[PDB]
Amino acid sequence: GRLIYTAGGYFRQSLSYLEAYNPSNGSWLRLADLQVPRSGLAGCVVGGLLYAVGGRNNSPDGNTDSSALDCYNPMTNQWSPCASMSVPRNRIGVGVIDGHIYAVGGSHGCIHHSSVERYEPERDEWHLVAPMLTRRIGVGVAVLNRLLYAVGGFDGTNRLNSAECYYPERNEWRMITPMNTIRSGAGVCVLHNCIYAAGGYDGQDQLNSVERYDVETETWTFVAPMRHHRSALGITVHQGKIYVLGGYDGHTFLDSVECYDPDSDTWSEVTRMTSGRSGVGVAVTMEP
Ligand SMILES: O=C(O)CN(c1cccc(-n2ncc(C(=O)O)c2C2CC2)c1)S(=O)(=O)c1ccccc1
Repeated sequence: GRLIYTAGGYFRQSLSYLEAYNPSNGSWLRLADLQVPRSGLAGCVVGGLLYAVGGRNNSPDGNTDSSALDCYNPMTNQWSPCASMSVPRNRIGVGVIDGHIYAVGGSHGCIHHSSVERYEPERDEWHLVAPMLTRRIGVGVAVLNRLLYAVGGFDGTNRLNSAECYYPERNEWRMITPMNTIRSGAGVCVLHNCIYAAGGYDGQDQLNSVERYDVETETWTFVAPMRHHRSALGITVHQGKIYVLGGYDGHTFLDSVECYDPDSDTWSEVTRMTSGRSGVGVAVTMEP
């Protein structure tokens, strides 16, 4: 569609913001708040509807991991609850295949999930599928050619450079080539025939480097780095360019939004969020 939606996130506490950015004119709209604050969620779109999945509500009076699935309709500017997942999943990743939402990994307290489940909007039902070979929280998830990829994360002991791919007709996960960088809390997306991994935390520093996996060659190659180091960033694709939103650079919760042009291999700053934040969910759909 036409707008980049950012939902939730964190600054001092988990946030309820829903704000939509219009690349064609630089404007930001503040829309209906989430019913429950959440950071560490993921966003996706199915059938023009925006979905917010998992996360946690970190507040002064609690830390509650979320199993929730909530649906925002831009025509109504209203959120509606959907069926909840089998388990809470903070620091989640999600991907959409053939109209179904895959929820991957994430945490529930000290439980680091390898489990994966699939939502069918037409039935308002979740079902578990085969689990990953690795437990992954802060996991980047992307879909390319109707295969599901889980990239990096944290397994409960180590941050990971490993990645793996889910083959739905076989209900099976297989490792792919590992990245050249350990990345947890990175932004992962697909552009053309490559899976991009931008930023994240490597155990020592937040990262500005960006690398992409070419599914034809099975190799990871670095591209131009972002202007800002960032972990727990939001990421999406809009008209053939990658947009990264917010995150944490080790000093500040960023309001910076950067845009990658793959033809020129350059990043530029395109706008600022209305306030700095990390751990947002991001997706693109029609204006409301
Ligand atoms: O949930 C939480 O603990 C916090 N948030 C969050 C959200 C998504 C992913 C990750 N994440 N997962 C594994 C690692 C890992 O350090 O290896 C991480 C972090 C990002 C590198 C965490 S946050 O509120 O947005 C937030 C982010 C940064 C600073 C303060 C708060």
